[PDB]
Amino acid sequence: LYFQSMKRIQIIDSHTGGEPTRLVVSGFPSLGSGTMAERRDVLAREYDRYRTACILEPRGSDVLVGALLCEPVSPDAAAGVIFFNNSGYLGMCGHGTIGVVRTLHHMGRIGPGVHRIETPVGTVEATLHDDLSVSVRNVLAYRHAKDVALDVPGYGPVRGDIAWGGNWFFLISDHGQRVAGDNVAALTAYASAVREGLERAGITGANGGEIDHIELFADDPEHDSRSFVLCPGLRSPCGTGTSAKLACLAADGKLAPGAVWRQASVIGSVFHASYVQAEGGIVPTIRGSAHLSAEATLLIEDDDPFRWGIV
Amino acid sequence: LYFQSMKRIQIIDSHTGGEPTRLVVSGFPSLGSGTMAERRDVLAREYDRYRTACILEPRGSDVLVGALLCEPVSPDAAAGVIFFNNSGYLGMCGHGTIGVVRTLHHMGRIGPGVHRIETPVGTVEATLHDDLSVSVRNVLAYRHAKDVALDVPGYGPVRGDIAWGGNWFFLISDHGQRVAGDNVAALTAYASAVREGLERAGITGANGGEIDHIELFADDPEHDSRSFVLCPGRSPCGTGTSAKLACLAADGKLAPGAVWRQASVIGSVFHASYVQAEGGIVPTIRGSAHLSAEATLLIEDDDPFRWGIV
Ligand SMILES: O=C([O-])c1ccc[nH]1
Ligand SMILES: O=C([O-])c1ccc[nH]1
Repeated sequence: LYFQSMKRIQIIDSHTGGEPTRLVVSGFPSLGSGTMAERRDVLAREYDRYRTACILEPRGSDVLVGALLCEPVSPDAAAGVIFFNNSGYLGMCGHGTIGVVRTLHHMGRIGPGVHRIETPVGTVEATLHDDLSVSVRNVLAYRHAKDVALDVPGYGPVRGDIAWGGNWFFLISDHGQRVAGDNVAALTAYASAVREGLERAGITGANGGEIDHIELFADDPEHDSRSFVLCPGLRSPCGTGTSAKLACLAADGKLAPGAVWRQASVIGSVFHASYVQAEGGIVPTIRGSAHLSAEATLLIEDDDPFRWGIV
Repeated sequence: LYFQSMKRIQIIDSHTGGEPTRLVVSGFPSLGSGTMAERRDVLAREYDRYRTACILEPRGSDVLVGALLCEPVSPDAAAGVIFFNNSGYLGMCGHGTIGVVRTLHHMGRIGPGVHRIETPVGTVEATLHDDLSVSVRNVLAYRHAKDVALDVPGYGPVRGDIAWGGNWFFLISDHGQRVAGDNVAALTAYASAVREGLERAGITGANGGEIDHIELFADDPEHDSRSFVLCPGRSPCGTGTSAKLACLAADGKLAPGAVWRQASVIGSVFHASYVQAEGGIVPTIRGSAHLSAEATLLIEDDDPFRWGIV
């Protein structure tokens, strides 16, 4: 009676280098048995309130990426997923997939090895390593423009690359900033000023793509690079910028196909990557670690005005 | 072996008018059997990492208030609670107590009625109503200053009251804004400019207290008032009912025991009364908390942010 006064959605939360992913294990309505793309179309049209319940406050946050677990079409896939966020439905998500694969191991569904995950944009290949880190083959990445110059209000001129790695990035090495975990405020201020400069100048990705991620790179004594990424807003989910960086290295002849590249973030998260050439860019494979944060049942009470999230 | 590679903390999340509260049911270390204040001291000194695990990202957020459930000292109390947030440990929390009491009902520990909750700053009285809303007796509230004149940058002059209701509020009726749910951007910009003007002018609460909550009021066809509160930042906020009551009382606009009804721009409704006390009023505020989640927080030995991202 009271029990029946609220819906239940079972979830498992993880984070990959501090970016959160929420895997919905059960509690969404049936979306039929077509491809992930077709199931996503049903979810988006018939049951979008379930996305908002899971992602929006008070149950989630604007930086949260969600993934709905689905039984895949092919029996040789470990799972099917549909990714979503506070704005809508996504295609592929790199750091999210690391979370998903780690979570599937936590649930006891898979052991170390190669696994295929169905998505609305195609089947993703991933390797679960013995240490439970995951190598994920991401979408096609490429550099749109090299050494694009602008004046950063309050700081001065800089050049950077415009690159696509599932998100539009402006990538800068010669920024004069100290890239370290104890300097995030100064870095954030710099990168925000950069994004504003791009706006003012009307600098975009291909087809007017909004460059909403800024990445600052620096030498590092232990890795090939130390980076800081500024995420959309001051809000939407954040990439780590590894794929975009690889596309620039590849285009400049600094890194061959197959060569291993190692990047660390200012908060200490480490990523190892390689790429293979493809038509119109590179296909990068990125290894990273996700950690578990919670198992939960979200509760959606009939009389809660924000039961489907606060909009 | 795998199971033992991580700590588990059982929590229940609720929200009262969109403001979230996290009740920690189990998984913190023992804090002894002293008073709530003595247990708080042990927690703050020995086990503060447990607070950060719960409140900080990735498991929590800056606006989250936490509450650790403890076995009370008095057998006349339903529970004991230690409130905390991202910056540290709190005393009493009105909207948080609404969540706690609703949550105790969800756990099957209490039925509708009057209950006492021990806190580090004293025993709070609350009524759980049949509809599962809760009336909480809050801390002493009072008005510090009446009709303070202020130049709002980019807007022009206003009068406001400075009042304490668990927090320092600047309360304004003559703001010239439309106080409605679909107009939060403009309301936010205006309230921000107000707070900035308070800073510039050196206007504070008693003992130089920082005025970090701005509340804009307006007439409402269904209620005594419609309000918009600008919260600090980011960190949690109250909804300014107690502070408003204190000004109403001081102006002879609302008698002790008379019922006042206030709606927020997002639609949350609070009913309230007060009784006179030494140095101000003791308000009792009724509101509704809804359940958000039941969860087991997981703290892996190898996760670098296992105790929160600091
Ligand atoms: O930086 C990236 O593109 C990435 C892929 C998976 C995790 N990060
Ligand atoms: O002062 C308030 O807004 C309040 C709400 C719930 C308890 N106190």
